[PDB]
Amino acid sequence: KEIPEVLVDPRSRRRYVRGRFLGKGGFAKCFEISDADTKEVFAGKIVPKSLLLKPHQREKMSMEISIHRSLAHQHVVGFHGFFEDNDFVFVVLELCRRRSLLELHKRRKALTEPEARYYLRQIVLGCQYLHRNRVIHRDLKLGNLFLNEDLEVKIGDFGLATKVEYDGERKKTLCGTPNYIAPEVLSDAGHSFEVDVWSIGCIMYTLLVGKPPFETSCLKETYLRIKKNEYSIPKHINPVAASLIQKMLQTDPTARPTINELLNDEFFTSGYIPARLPITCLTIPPRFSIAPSSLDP
Amino acid sequence: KEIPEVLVDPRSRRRYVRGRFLGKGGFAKCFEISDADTKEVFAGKIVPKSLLLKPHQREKMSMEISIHRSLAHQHVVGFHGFFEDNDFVFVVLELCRRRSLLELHKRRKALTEPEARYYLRQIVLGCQYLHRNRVIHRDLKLGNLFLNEDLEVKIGDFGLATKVEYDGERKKTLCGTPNYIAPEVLSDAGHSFEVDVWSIGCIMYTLLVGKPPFETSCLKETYLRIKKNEYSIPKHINPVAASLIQKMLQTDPTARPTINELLNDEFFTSGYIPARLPITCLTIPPRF
Ligand SMILES: CCN1C(=O)C(/C=N/c2ccnc(N(C)C3CCN(C)CC3)c2)=[SH]C/1=C(/C#N)C(=O)NCC(F)(F)F
Ligand SMILES: CCN1C(=O)C(/C=N/c2ccnc(N(C)C3CCN(C)CC3)c2)=[SH]C/1=C(/C#N)C(=O)NCC(F)(F)F
Ligand SMILES: [Cl-]
Repeated sequence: KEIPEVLVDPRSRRRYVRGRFLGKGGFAKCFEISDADTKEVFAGKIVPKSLLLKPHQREKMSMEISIHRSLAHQHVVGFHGFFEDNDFVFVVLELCRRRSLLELHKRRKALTEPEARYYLRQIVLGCQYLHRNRVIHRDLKLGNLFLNEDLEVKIGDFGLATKVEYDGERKKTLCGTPNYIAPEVLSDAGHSFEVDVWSIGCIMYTLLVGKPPFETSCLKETYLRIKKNEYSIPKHINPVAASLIQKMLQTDPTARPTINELLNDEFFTSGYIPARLPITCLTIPPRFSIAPSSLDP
Repeated sequence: KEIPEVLVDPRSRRRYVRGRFLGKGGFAKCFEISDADTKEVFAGKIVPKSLLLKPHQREKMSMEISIHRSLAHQHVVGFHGFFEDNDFVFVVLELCRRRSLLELHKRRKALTEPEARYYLRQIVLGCQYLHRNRVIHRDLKLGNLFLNEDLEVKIGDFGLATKVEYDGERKKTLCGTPNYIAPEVLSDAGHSFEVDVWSIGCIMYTLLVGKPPFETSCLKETYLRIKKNEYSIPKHINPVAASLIQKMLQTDPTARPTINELLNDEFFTSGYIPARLPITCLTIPPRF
């Protein structure tokens, strides 16, 4: 079933011209799209209804839209609306012209500590906004941490996200497999907000070390390592960073920092955070003083 | 830890007394040092191994030394040897007692055309030697164009330099951000020898105009201007100089002069090149 060259909203009468193909994942494909009248450019997520027949997939797509449309934050992908033809669901999102932390990681490998700190602070602020609105994302990974023109982080892909109905509620059901499986998800013990802190721990490790903490060549060994909390931080990682990784990557979810305590860690409060990163940082390491000072042009 | 007052080579048994502090950049500090027996004076580059733990920094330091120690040219900083303690790497270099073209530019701003020509010829001869030995410097800037007692140019800081392994190899990986970002570096398209001609174009512009070609108050606008080749040569620049700048500052690396063609431009062949510059030219415009 071919995807229309022009997307028409049956209700609001708005129409979009399908531009550049941006990427695909699971049931979904994503394109650059532009309004006819305003000429404003967005990201168009496009899902065939042929893949939404299995009732677990209908509820997945439904839940993503329900959660995402309720969110508005500087560090969360803007949600502009959704509509549907007889063959497709169309979701209009904020375009992020600098791809994702996944492409950055593939190109650069290990970032400098100030770059890691710059991105992680924004990831933490976004997740703090989610948790305050009782949303667990449950699938934070480099691939759904998008970058706009100015290299601001935008959290997207709410496909596994869930709303906590009361503070204290633990969930078991997932409609898919998260990239970073927290130990309480692997063990099916019930999970809450702490799974997001686990994934941010995995992300922090990956950005600073240049490889994932647990991932091996085979899933059996990966999952045994997560179960037994078997990972190693290289000697070259600065003690304060190493310390914060150890706090987040603990088997006991209750021993992990809350998202509010994460933001207040010595890593963030006492580490150099650049106000901006130059665009060259997508491809080449920037240069920083041993201890930078705001008392210098 | 603290830096030793005397530097001892464990192998060659040579020993150096740490003199005046000359300057620092990134992980490195530089001092004036003197031999015990000859009393010959050198520049001592001194890097803590504490900063070389990250394996990308170890290989950076390693590659700089590997490339630099293979070079010997009158317009390249002399490399006299290296050794290491348990806490430090020590590199013994040719001393350049008159700092760099950066300090000259800050004091003088726009140079006279014959001064610009004098420095650029030496920069081009140095780079011609590098390219012939399959070395791309990739970070030529006023700050690593050092001046000796006689204001002869010495190219140093091979920290971003790479050796071309085979004919038509294009490079992508840089272990740092060059001062002058060539458009093929910004776009991550792959680069070779032509990035050095781009940087020499930017240097020529800066020396003659007194400001950099692309640099603005915000890096976003600077990088958009490099991408779109947006720069302006003031009317007061002599046409032959203006023409040579335009040849070097082209988006297409293949459209730029090679380092060998650079030397043969009318700018060099038909312009007055002083045999030497008097020491006053560090602070006041000379008479010609
Ligand atoms: C947040 C909205 N969003 C974007 O803004 C995206 C933009 N990605 C970019 C940005 C700039 N360039 C590229 N390219 C790959 C270019 C292709 C042409 N080429 C010559 C240069 C690169 C891709 S992807 C996206 C998604 C979302 N949500 C999303 O991919 N979601 C997962 C899915 F699709 F599986 F559902
Ligand atoms: C080529 C060898 N070499 C020198 O010969 C250098 C000599 N610089 C001079 C000559 C004469 N006077 C002065 N000063 C006036 C001083 C400036 C500062 N200030 C506080 C005291 C005095 C500094 S610096 C150098 C370097 C090299 N290589 C180098 O700076 N490399 C980059 C680095 F270090 F960051 F790694
Ligand atoms: Cl992992």
